Amino acid sequence: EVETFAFQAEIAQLMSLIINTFYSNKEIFLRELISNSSDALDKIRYESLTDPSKLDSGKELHINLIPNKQDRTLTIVDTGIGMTKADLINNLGTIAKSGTKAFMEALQAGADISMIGQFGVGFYSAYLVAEKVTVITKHNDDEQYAWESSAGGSFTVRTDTGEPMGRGTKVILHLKEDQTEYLEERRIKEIVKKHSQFIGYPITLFVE
Ligand SMILES: O=C(c1ccc(O)c(Sc2ccc3c(c2)OCCO3)c1)N1Cc2ccccc2C1
Repeated sequence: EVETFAFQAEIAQLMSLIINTFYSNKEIFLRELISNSSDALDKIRYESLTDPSKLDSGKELHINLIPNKQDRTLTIVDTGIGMTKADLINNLGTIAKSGTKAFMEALQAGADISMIGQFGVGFYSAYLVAEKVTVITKHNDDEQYAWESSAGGSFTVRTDTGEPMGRGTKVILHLKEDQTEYLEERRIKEIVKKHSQFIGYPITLFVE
């Protein structure tokens, strides 16, 4: 059973700008997603201090980068706090409306797309390199969900019957055909070293 939702108008406009604007410095998507993982890991660690049972779904706190040339996917997996259905369906888009307008206005004022994370909407930089983004996520006391969007104004949510994750978030980037450099070991390593050097969790770059 698949539910289809419309993006808020401001978010659809943001995704169209990210897809249509000429901007060569696309590699910033990876820093934004690793930062979101790091924040998610921070939060489950923080909450586990007053409720240790929140780590019953997994004590290890890490980030995995997994390229797959055959599927043309780059997957970023973390064991952070995960997202609820409400996070996916309504609540994150609500928060993102304010930051989106501010980011739009800053871009008109001379800001650069690489500043997107200062407005809380860095996730959408995934569309610099991906034609479709699939997000698998598991929050404690909620189901495992698959969120998915190829832009165009809509996204889907379904309960996910794939491999159980325990807890956390998996962002699957289905790369555009001219963006396969982000499947190369040397390129991913260069980007992580340049932009994600001080992340406070082990980042493992898988190879094939
Ligand atoms: O679970 C996550 C997570 C982890 C790694 C990521 O790259 C992303 S990207 C992303 C962002 C927004 C979305 C979306 C994907 O999909 C559809 C709805 O809104 C999210 N949390 C949870 C959590 C709690 C506190 C602070 C920061 C965070 C982040």
